[PDB]
Amino acid sequence: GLSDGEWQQVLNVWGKVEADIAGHGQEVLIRLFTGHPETLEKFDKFKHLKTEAEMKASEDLKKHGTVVLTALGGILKKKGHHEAELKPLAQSHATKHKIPIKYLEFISDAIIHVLHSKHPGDFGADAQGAMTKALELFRNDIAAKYKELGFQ
Ligand SMILES: O=N[O-]
Ligand SMILES: O=N[O-]
Repeated sequence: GLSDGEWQQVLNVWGKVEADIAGHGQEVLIRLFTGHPETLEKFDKFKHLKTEAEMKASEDLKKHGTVVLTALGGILKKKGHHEAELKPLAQSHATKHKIPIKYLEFISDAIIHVLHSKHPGDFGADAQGAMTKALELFRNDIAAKYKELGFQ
């Protein structure tokens, strides 16, 4: 688990994200897709985006970033008590979207990069550690559901 002080750091920086969830969402997915191009292949609706300029010009990419981070926000605010969210999210990501755990790691790393890039004053090393733990917790619980399913 995280401590109370770690949860508070996580949700304090998350409050900054919420000022422009859509801009954050866009930068997170651009960082993901450019850093790890295999991840883009999982999204039929984004495979036509070749260049970073195309990704940045895509309103649908921006929309999807908003949807992803808003879902992630909901999870974070449960402070680990996220069984109701995490069961169906694991089931869709394992079964419908065929998303390896490693890609969850990649997007967590993209989030940490973007939050550090935009909020260094609320995202010093300790707060970065706490966000990395919160994202590790969610990934770790999703992994158990992947294992249950035999994916793969
Ligand atoms: O669409 N999940 O990023
Ligand atoms: O990031 N506020 O310095």
